[PDB]
Amino acid sequence: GSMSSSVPSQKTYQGSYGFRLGFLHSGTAKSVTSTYSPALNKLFCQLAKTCPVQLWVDSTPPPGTRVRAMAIYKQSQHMTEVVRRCPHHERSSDSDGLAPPQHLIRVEGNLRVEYLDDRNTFRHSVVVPCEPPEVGSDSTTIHYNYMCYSSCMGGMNRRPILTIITLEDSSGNLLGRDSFEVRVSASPGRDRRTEEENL
Ligand SMILES: *C[C@@H](C)C(=O)n1cc(C=O)c2c(-c3ccc(N4CCN(C)CC4)cc3)cccc21
Ligand SMILES: [Mg+2]
Ligand SMILES: [Mg+2]
Ligand SMILES: [Zn+2]
Repeated sequence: GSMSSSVPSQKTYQGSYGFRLGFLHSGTAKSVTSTYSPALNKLFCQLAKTCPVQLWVDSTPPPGTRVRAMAIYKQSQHMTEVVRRCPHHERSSDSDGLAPPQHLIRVEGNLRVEYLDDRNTFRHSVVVPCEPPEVGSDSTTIHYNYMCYSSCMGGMNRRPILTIITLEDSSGNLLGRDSFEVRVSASPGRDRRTEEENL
């Protein structure tokens, strides 16, 4: 589809503030809508359901810090192809009004969400202000939504993707980076259990 002339770095970088991702320990029951496999570093989730991702730091980042999410294809031969929604779902107009219909990754429950189509790389990303934990809480959670199945033909087309989360300062400079593989399917609990059986 759309071809980029670069590939974003995937290098894990904790940085000065000790940035890393956390996930709920949800298990693999049929009722789960998302579940994270530490052994695979892979999130399994359902189409358009909340995926809570925790942002952990050892120190408070400076004011105006933001958190960006971006998807890339995992396999080398696909990495320069921009990850985007399939034609069916793009023309489906199931947007909450804020998200571009071509974007795979949305953030829910945040009215300060900002979406970027990069003018040079053509990649899509979604960025929100990074907030410290709420009173009583230990971490900051962001609720992501994946708006296509991994099997959507004409979009991901059964190709595995990586989601890259970056902490950036107000000017856009990199403060930290982490990532995880994603599979979007109708049965994440079963898919995780099955893929873990095959290690
Ligand atoms: C923008 C976002 C990354 C942020 O500002 N942020 C995230 C977190 C935590 O996830 C933040 C804290 C924070 C960090 C750690 C703790 N705990 C207390 C006890 N636990 C077990 C270990 C450390 C609490 C709060 C603070 C400020 C920002 C922040
Ligand atoms: Mg990790
Ligand atoms: Mg090729
Ligand atoms: Zn789709």
